[PDB]
Amino acid sequence: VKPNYALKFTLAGHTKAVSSVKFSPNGEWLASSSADKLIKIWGAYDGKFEKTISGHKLGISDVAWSSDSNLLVSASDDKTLKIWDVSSGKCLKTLKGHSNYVFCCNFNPQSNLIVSGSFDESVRIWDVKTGKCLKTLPAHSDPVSAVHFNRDGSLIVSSSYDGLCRIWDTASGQCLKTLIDDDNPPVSFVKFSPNGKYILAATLDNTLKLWDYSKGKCLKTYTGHKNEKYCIFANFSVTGGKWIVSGSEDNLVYIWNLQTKEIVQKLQGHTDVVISTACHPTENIIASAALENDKTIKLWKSDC
Ligand SMILES: CN1CCN(c2ccc([N+](=O)[O-])cc2Nc2nccc3ccccc23)CC1
Ligand SMILES: O=C(O)c1c(O)c(NS(=O)(=O)c2cc(Br)ccc2O)cc(C2CC2)c1F
Repeated sequence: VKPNYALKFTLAGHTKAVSSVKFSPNGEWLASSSADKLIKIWGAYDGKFEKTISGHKLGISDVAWSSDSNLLVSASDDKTLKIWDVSSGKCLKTLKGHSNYVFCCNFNPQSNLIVSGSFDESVRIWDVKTGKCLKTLPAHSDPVSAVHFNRDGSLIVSSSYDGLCRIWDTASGQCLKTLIDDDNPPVSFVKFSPNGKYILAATLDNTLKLWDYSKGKCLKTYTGHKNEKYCIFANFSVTGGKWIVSGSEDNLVYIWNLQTKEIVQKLQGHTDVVISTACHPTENIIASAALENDKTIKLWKSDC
């Protein structure tokens, strides 16, 4: 019926705003990125600091894991993405091509491709092995806030301040669908649902929406949080009860019932905007991260 997330660890170390936290697919690690130009690795279960990964010349907006939990990609204000070997901390490739800040990144399930989105209004598809750009998609007419592959990597979804969500065919780069609302507020986050059927989209009018993309119909709306300024990540919680999880500009983590849309928990503790949340792949564990009045990551655990 309702979760009971309680605070287990506060992870200190970043010296500026923390922008993104991600659990490794095998559940072992949490990776964090920050405006301090650093990536940090932490134990997912004991919160123990593991290592700092350094090399970007400016701040980092996003990080993402390969499917074997061995590689990381990061997206930076220095206009590059970097591919990292987590075990060695070494930069394997620097992905060059974007003409402005890179805001978002993800591997496909095979992890032979990386997708990125940028202030430069493009979505790029990269070959992991060579580090070369395979395709540049003229995806949007304002900064791209999020990019995500579906279950098998055959589709990409992108979101933008231009107010649009777009679905792309990975192999051809052609646009398969454009989702439009009405009053087109900036779309600040998007991701495919666990079953690949739906898309979860945030707009900067304090609203999360679950869309059936093949029918182009909104199925659920989640409200009550604050989101009018920052691109705040959202998640599906798949380990216990079926929840939607998001940060909020009132410094709280919000948790909603997937089907009824009622708020079932609000997690208090952070002292700045909670810009990023992540849900552990097997354990009812949430990671949250906040902006520069806070600079910490928090790990929470629920019985359901
Ligand atoms: C995981 N997310 C984090 C937010 N990302 C993002 C998206 C659009 C814009 N944009 O359009 O400006 C900026 C950012 N980055 C940051 N936004 C706010 C505060 C930040 C603080 C430090 C580093 C990056 C920050 C996308 C991926
Ligand atoms: O009762 C359900 O199992 C169910 C459902 O599984 C999906 N699929 S999902 O991909 O959003 C999803 C979300 C989560 Br959290 C976990 C798994 C998952 O598969 C959607 C809906 C309603 C909202 C439309 C459901 F009621």
